[PDB]
Amino acid sequence: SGFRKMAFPSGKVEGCMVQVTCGTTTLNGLWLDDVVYCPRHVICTSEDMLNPNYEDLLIRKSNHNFLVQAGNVQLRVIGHSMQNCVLKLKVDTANPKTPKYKFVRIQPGQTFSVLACYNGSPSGVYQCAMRPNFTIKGSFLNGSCGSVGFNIDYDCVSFCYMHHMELPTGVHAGTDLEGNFYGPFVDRQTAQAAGTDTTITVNVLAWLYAAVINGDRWFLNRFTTTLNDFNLVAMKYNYEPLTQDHVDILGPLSAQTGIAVLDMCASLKELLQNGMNGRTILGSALLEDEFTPFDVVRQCSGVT
Amino acid sequence: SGFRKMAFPSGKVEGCMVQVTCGTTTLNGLWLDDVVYCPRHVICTSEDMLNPNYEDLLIRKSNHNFLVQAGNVQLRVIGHSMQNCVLKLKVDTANPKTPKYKFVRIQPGQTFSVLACYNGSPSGVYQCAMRPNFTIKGSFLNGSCGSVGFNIDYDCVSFCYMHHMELPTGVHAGTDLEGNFYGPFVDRQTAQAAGTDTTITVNVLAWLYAAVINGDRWFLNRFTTTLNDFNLVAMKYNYEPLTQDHVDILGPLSAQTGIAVLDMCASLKELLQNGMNGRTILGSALLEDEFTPFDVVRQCSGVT
Ligand SMILES: Cc1ccncc1NC(=O)CN(C)S(=O)(=O)c1cccc2cccnc12
Ligand SMILES: Cc1ccncc1NC(=O)CN(C)S(=O)(=O)c1cccc2cccnc12
Repeated sequence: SGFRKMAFPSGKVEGCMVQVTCGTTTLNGLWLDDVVYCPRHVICTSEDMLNPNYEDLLIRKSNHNFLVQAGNVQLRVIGHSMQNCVLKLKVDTANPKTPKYKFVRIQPGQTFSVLACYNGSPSGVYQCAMRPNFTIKGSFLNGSCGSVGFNIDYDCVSFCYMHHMELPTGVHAGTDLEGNFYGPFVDRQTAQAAGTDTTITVNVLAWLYAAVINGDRWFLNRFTTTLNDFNLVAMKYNYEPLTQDHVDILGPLSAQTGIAVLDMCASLKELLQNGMNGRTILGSALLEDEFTPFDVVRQCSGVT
Repeated sequence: SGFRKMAFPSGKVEGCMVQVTCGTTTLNGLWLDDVVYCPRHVICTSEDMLNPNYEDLLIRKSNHNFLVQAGNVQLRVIGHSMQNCVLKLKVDTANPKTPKYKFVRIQPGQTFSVLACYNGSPSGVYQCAMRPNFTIKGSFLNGSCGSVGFNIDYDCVSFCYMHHMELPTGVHAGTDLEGNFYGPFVDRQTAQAAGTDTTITVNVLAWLYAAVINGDRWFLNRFTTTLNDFNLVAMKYNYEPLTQDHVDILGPLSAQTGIAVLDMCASLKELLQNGMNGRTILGSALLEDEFTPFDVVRQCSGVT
């Protein structure tokens, strides 16, 4: 029993973190096979952050200008290329600690773990979700760029995020490992305001199922609703619309608890309309939305 | 910017997790040097959980009865002994991945990371605090016993907790790595009710400092208080008494933000008396107490 915001074990990813320096800028790189992936803004000075022409800036850079250090040993850069907003630095040595891996682009509502790093060194690990406005609410300081987000399926690490920037509102933006930003964000210091940060309805329902499994049942009511009725309330509260795909995905949780998905929707509807009344659910006074139905099943079953 | 509940990178601890089986019971062990540490209840059957005589039960066990598996390879047990509530299984091979380590016994209010494991395999990592009633609010299922809590200081892992049990209220109890339980708990299935789970006042204040550093300032008021006045309110709300030692420990946060500790106490006092009014602090609708002043400085400065 107990339900915690849990990150994947980070060891497999720690074995991939390296430091990349270009001129005066130092950030993190991800070393998989003989390639080091890092944000392309490593080539920029803070003076040219307003409107960088990455292609032009890259022309002035050679392999020897990218300093890659894995622990206290230097890696030899034998090639460099830009793919969207990431640089791929080909090194002469394959990372001996390269785990089985995939590059995936996640959808909003999907959760992942972040290994926050500075100077190629891991500082901590936390669990995130890709927000519906394509930002992440992380914990990143200057030097953390190049830190990655990932999920693990037994021994295969699926890398889904690379940290690139902080927006003026303190929220974060980044790319997948092909260098494509999530959302409309760009690696420029310019007016980039995030859209509505709506609540991930399917994740809240999964977390309400976790609460029932762990003994927190006070919010369960005598009501039911329909997808259409629920969604009228969800729109009113800036919650994402719930679809039949979401209902189906909650099927195993519904089956384990014996609580129909639409009955849990009615419980959630009453929580939205009435509030918590000073009560808590799984030690929280707000409805948590950074647990997917897959995370709930995984944590409640002990998947290793 | 951003402030997250962050665990230490778990790699150094993943390299220590092993599976220990004695008869029909399987749990986790911690392999450091040529010793495997695990809860002594691995020798018990669920049938004798009410009143186990560990010394007598251990007499019927020999080295070959403890099956220790590190990955998919078996370790040879050449000795076994009981130290308080842990078994120390001497193996013939020193763990080649043994990090620099210490065994520490923490005080209530101190935080640590837990690497939840099943069958010697890591499933996830989360951050905990030793509660003032000596329980932890973890996430542990059957098979998770022997999972450890730790802190990391650069390259030295300080092991502070080993999971042993779940109380009927769904809270957790365990020992330090010398096998001494935190609090009055025993490794028996008996009436063991936890005391008052008071709030760790010094940690809440540290977290209010983190909120100010990260832009959440709405709760700052025009008031101050004294330690004695604050403590009258703290007792009323089941908050731990704040001492001059706590005030001193918050000195660096006070210095960085320019907000006197007693002024932050008055802000906290008003939050206790008035509530949040539907507002949030660092994405939370309740006052978080599982960040120490050291965790706040570490996360806000990027210690690796
Ligand atoms: C500070 C911080 C905190 C947390 N997470 C990410 C960051 N960094 C950033 O957001 C990066 N910026 C300072 S930036 O202005 O977006 C930028 C754009 C383009 C080229 C650049 C070259 C060098 C430095 N910056 C550049
Ligand atoms: C189930 C669970 C979930 C989360 N975290 C810890 C647990 N286990 C427990 O609490 C362990 N118990 C089932 S127990 O009753 O306290 C116990 C005491 C003594 C000897 C025993 C031998 C074998 C199994 N149990 C024994």
